[PDB]
Amino acid sequence: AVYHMTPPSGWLCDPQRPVTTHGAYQLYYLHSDQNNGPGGWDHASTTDGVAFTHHGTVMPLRPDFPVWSGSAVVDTANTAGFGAGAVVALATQPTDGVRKYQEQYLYWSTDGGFTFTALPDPVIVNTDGRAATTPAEIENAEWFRDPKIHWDTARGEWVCVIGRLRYAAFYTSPNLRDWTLRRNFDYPNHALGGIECPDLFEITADDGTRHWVLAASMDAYGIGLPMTYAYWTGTWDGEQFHADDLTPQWLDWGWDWYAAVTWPSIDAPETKRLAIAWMNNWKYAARDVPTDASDGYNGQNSIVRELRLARQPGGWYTLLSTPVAALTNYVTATTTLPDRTVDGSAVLPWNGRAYEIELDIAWDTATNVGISVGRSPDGTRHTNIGKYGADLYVDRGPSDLAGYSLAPYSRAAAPIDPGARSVHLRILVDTQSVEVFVNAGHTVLSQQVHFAEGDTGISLYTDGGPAHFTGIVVREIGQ
Repeated sequence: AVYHMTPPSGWLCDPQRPVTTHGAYQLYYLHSDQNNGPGGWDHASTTDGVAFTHHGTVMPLRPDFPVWSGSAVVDTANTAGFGAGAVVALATQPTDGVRKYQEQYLYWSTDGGFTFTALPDPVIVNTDGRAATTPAEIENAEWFRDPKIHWDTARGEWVCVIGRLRYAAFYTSPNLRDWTLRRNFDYPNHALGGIECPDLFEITADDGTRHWVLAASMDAYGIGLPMTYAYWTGTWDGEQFHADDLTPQWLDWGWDWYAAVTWPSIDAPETKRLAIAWMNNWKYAARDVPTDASDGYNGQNSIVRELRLARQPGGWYTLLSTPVAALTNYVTATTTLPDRTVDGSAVLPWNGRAYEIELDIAWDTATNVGISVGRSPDGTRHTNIGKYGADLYVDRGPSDLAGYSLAPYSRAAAPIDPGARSVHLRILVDTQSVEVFVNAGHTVLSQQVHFAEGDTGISLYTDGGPAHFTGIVVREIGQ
């Protein structure tokens, strides 16, 4: 991966909310020496959100006691008592290696998040886990993970969201040590997924309005929806969360954008947030990847994106995504290509593996229009990105690699007005991925793709009529 974070070695997993210390973002992420084996928290830092420096394990694996996802924050006011500015983190661990006993342990750092000390006793106990007898009780107790911390400015206290089976629990606290159970949050459609790696934050929209956002990673494949990150705008009164609408919105429509986490940006903390996710899916996450045998590692995170909340007609709010701005500093070359009209297909006189391409497509009668990325000269391999009916799709099927097929999860799709007769696309291509930002960023599709060394071409295609391809710009990304 040219411009995507990858662990120096081993198996990569869930990222954790980054903290802002020593003039940089300290990102933490789950790591294991074996693909999908026991693991802990590894530490990495970045000053621009694109390039990372790895620092190794921070919250280690221990005999029958892995460390799972949670969140970290900096206790600026020393409310916890571990020192002003201390970095505090809560992470789920299976006490005694028992699943139904999974609970929240607190770890802290007084060196800016580079070394942590563990707090022996869980700060939030899975009590019902001990009382679980029936298969149902046991299932419930076995889903009490991923605490996400947040400082409630209005109430002046800490609020914590924890993932549960098809619902989310909340706790308040004045010092990160003593928590008080609050009202759970339920949603009507359980075929949606059951709250894993929940997120909780406040953000100001473009109209100056303040809003709360509750989100989590889901798995709505069954009802034709994404297995990514869904969110509910609303409020937190300090005891319960009220969603403006019970049907959540989605942040990504591709296959690989799981366990996403968000954090405040330094230059505009309340207005602009950053986000990163694990470019993987559990349908195949555990399997072997090309990079396993060539560099002894499995997994990469997505490009870091910038988030902003925009008002919509009717007085409701939605998020917009865009590649982190700093990515532009890694552009080593800019190639523009003549506008052109194509009816059927055409190959572009350009080749590369790590770049960013932007373009506009306009058509009339054409029923299908698109661009093929990662095209091999033999013409057999390529990932297609185009517009069909009411779909802005990304099909990696023709890019399935022998011995590492992603089938049957090939065609991803985001909604787009069926009446649209033109679209703008910004596509990020790297050696093991393709990320698509459609138009102004309301829809994004992130997907892992096992490209072969020779998959370097780009081609244009249409069906049912000619299309006008304009504003073609290709910026190659280096390091």
